Amino acid sequence: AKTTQEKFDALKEAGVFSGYPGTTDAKLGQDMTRAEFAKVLVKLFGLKEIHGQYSYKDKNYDAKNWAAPFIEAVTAEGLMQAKDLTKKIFDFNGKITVEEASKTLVTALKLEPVKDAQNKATDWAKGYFEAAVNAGLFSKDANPKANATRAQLVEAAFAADEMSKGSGSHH
Ligand SMILES: [Cl-]
Repeated sequence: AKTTQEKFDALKEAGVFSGYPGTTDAKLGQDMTRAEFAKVLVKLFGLKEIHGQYSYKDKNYDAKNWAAPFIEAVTAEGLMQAKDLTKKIFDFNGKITVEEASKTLVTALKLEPVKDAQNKATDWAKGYFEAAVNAGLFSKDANPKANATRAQLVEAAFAADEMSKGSGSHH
């Protein structure tokens, strides 16, 4: 098996991952914004960017925001949602958490959230986190509430890619 760095390099060559902002580097101990993760998902799952539509009210969520076409694509696909449903705030510069990433990936991979999940996750996420751990996307000791490291995100994305590639329909 590949190291995390090798998985990063493979996903970067494939156009799925980028360097930490302002770099081309793996920076495996750093964290990742929800905007960046939306782009990962689009690339990972072959989603279509959506230009000229804005489903959120965040300040500076507009045509000049590079991430909007990706955020809109993951929104249309049902993978990501507002952080604050009432204010329709996506929190694009907020950091993606382990449990948020788990929900995205479980949903994209059509995995069933675990009924009666018992774990550290926030209530809404227990079933998703559980399903993600059971599927090997995150280790059992990951803190669901924590910001995911780039290592964790590389390892999860790489595993989701491998799973998805087991359908003859994979892009
Ligand atoms: Cl989300």
